[PDB]
This record gives sequence, C-alpha cells and structure tokens, in this order.
Amino acid sequence: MTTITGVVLAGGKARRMGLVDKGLLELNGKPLWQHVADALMTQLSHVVVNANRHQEIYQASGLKVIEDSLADYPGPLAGMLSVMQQEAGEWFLFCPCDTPYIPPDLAARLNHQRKDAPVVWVHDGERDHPTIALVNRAIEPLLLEYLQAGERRVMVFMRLAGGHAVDFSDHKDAFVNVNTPEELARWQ
Ligand SMILES: [Li+]
Repeated sequence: MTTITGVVLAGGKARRMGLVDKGLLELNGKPLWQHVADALMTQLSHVVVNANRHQEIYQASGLKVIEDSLADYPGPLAGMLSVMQQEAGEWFLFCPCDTPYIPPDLAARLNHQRKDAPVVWVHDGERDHPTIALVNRAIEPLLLEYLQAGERRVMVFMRLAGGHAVDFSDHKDAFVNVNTPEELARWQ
C-alpha cells in the first residue's frame, strides 16, 4: 500500500558463522544497520531488513527480518531476490548495512532520475554503488533466472536488466561505507 519498500541488506551466508557481524557494529552507540534503517525510515514508511545471522538481535528493533531462501545463492543479489519473494509491492530501495550516512533524498532522486528504467542505482562521482538501488518488481523473474544460472555479478546483472547509474556526486560523503571495524573506529 506504499510505493517503495526500503530494504537494509545486512549480508548473506554464514560460511560466516563465528565471524564479525558488520551490521551490528556500533557507531555512536547504534548498530550500523540501524543507522541505515533509520535513514530509510525518514523517507519511506515501510522498511525491512534482510539478515541471515543473529536474527533475534536484528528483530529487537521491531522491523521485519527477512532471511535468504535455502537456495543459498551468492552475493547481494541473493538477498534482493529473497526480499522480493517475501514482500509484495512494486518497488524496492535496497541499501547495504554499512553506509550509515545515506541522504534523505535517496529515494526521491533515484525516482526522479529513473526515466522509465526498471532499475537505477547510485553513482557517487568516483564509483557505482549497485547495491544502493531502486528496483521494480519486474526484475524478480530476471534475478531468479540469473541466480539459477549460477551467476553472481551485481553490476553485470544491473546492466543486463536495463538499469542505469544516477549521479549523486554532489552529495559529499553521504555514500562512504564502513568496510571493517578498523574503519569504523575512525568515524566515531
Ligand atoms: Li557468534
């Protein structure tokens, strides 16, 4: 009943059981994934999180937690597809759990710039961020076919799907990501 569902991508898998859970690393007392979720909730009413470890911890802030299908597909696309299979509604705005400064015009600018394409993603002036992406429902069967073919490459898929980059180069540093606990330590 709203137009775009926001989605925090907190990562797959768990060949990572027993490793750092990056989305739960805290920045000024608040888990990174919640900084992303809170920024998406500024701009969208309905926001969910895709998480495959520590689900109970993710569930404690009261948002729906969506787990990957047993297919165990690789990479960020697998989370996107699991969310589309488990949520209704025609558009999704995905964002990884490690980019806590995303701006309040993310959804609005991606939508303004979509120009009829079924997918658009953020370019920050230096690089594409193809997991920060506004995706139409119609992508679901193409994603399923691509992952069932054993493919994983995110940019390749976005290109095959007819998407384009949207220029956010004027948003200084809104798209910086925390790659490691070492980097997080610097942003405190
Ligand atoms: Li653990």
